[PDB]
Amino acid sequence: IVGGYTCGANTVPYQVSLNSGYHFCGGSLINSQWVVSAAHCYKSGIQVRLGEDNINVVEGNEQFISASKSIVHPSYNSNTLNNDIMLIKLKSAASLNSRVASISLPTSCASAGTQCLISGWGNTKSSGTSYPDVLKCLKAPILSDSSCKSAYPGQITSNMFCAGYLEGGKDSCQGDSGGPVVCSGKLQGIVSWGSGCAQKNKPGVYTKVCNYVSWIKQTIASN
Ligand SMILES: N=C(N)c1ccc(CNC(=O)[C@@H]2CCCN2C(=O)CCC2CCCCC2)cc1
Ligand SMILES: [Ca+2]
Repeated sequence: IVGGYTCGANTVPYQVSLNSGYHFCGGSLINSQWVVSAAHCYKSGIQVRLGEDNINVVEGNEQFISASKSIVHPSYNSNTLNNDIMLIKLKSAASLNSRVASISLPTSCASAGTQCLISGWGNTKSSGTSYPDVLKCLKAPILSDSSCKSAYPGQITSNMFCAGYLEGGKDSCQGDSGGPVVCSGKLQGIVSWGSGCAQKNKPGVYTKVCNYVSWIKQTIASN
């Protein structure tokens, strides 16, 4: 997260870290058994890390649980990142508590101009590289689809939306991949892609979760 702030420990209790010997993506807890992340975060051998603040220090509220299965959206296209969403099942249910909590799925989408919260452990510099070890937060509005498509012609689909600031300076970035965009208490986006990070007229692009709620609900009920 570029241009954001330190969230504070466990203030984003639905935020998970996916680990395969190291953090490599964010995700969101949607109930005690299931996490939502980006399809581009798919790999085998995932451990889900819940209750994290400093991801390099054991602070006392963590739960580390291996994934039993991963389910990439059946229409994910790795070339365009259309349908960039996947479901991860925990081999054992998480113990839910005030530091380890689920985020609600949308019943409807959110409108442009709605303020959201974006969070993660990704890069904090817009040029170069620095990784934080505590969770970072960013308040960011949903942008109009026309500003989104103008920035990225021919690349935006109806499964994507942009959020952030066209003047630059504040954005998500590498290593925030897969993590949440929460608006009005609902998971509306997943950190997916963008050109650089926090660059002028290059806002972030997020998977449009409200398009996937029926898929999510049917998939978890059958797996
Ligand atoms: N908001 C941002 N600025 C931002 C946030 C997170 C990320 C991380 N995502 C990535 O690195 C993703 C994974 C695969 C290629 N990729 C890219 O962004 C490269 C550009 C992609 C390539 C595929 C189709 C759309 C453009 C990239 C940018
Ligand atoms: Ca920790």
